[PDB]
Amino acid sequence: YNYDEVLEKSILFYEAERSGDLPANNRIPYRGDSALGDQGNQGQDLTGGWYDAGDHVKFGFPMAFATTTLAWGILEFRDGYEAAGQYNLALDSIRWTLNYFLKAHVSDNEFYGQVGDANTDHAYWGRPEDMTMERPAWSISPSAPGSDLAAETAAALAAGYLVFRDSDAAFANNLLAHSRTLYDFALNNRGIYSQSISNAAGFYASSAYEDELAWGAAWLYRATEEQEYLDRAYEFGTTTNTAWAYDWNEKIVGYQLLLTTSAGQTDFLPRVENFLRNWFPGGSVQYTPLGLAWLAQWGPNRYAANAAFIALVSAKYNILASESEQFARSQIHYMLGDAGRSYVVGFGNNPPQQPHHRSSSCPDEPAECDWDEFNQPGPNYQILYGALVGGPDQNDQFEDLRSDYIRNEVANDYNAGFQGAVAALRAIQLRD
Ligand SMILES: [Ca+2]
Ligand SMILES: [Mg+2]
Ligand code: NA
Repeated sequence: YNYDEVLEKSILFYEAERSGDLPANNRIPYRGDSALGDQGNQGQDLTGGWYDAGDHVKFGFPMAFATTTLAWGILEFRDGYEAAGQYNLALDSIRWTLNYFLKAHVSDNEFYGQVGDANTDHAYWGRPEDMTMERPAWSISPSAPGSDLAAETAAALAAGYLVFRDSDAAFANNLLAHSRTLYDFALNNRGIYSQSISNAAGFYASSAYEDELAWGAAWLYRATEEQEYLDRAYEFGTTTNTAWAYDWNEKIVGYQLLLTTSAGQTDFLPRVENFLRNWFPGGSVQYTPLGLAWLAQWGPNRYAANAAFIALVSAKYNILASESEQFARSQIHYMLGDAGRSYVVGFGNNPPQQPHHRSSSCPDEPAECDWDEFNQPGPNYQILYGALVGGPDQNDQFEDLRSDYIRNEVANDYNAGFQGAVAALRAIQLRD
């Protein structure tokens, strides 16, 4: 597989998800300016960010987690991004959401965590450029806490500081200052963001915020080396529980691995190894007949690519390296085409033609786009290069239907671990 092309197209997927005022060098010809009215309740500019999935909601929790995970992969697998000619484009990719998080952090203890009503948004089928419905914006604050959302965004900002500090120190320093402030807000104003922003509860409900507090602390310790953050990581982290998955809701193995590798903390390594062995063949995750580690019907590709990412970070730091590399390669290669078809839109052999995705489902301007384009039985008019679809059922079956909102789903978080894993595999090619 051409990993250079996979990386190029994965970053193009994120570019096709951009909201707001698009740059002159926009590479997605069917996308234009959209949601230019996104704003806070006092008129604060909230334009930009990524649309979460095939919809036009800006869901701050997965948007931040996808950014943290992408930044981590850029830090660890820079050599693979560079070899692919995609390093500057990867930085541009996450600069987009990091700038959005800065806008959303309107004051020390207020942070906008959603733009768009998901009920209204999902009732619409059409271009983002054609939207006319109200797009409310909701924030977390001392009266409306969201320790999970705030600490995940702090994690993304601290990871961003580390990514950008050697090329754009003014940007990186601004990210770190806001990371510190947002993390203090998360620690001192405690609650579940999807209870305070209740519209999010039907879509990205957070089950617990303690793992985000440990994750944000671990990232701030990597960024600042200040003992108080390492203390916070032990305070809210677990050395006794093994993560079920790595994803936008569960940060456990993320901070365990981060503290083991970047911070040299040996107490967490047994739980990292437990996670890896649970996902490896012979573990606790069932594999489809054709070899996909299949955790659940909702975004199995996302869960497996996330585990592949964790495994490849582990291998880089010589944690079960041979087994981690073989497991990770097997999972990414399933998604690239090993079972007979690619699961990455616009890539490889017979890629998915009907991603559940509004803008790519619309024909070129000036043609009409509405629910006819949801229902139409053929391929999406635009190729959504790089999007990793949710994936097959537990028997490797995939119908490739736009109405299959489970298997044909695409989303920011689906590609986040995937993209870093591909960069890691590219880097291993340089090593060998
Ligand atoms: Ca959590
Ligand atoms: Mg076209
Ligand atoms: Na413009």
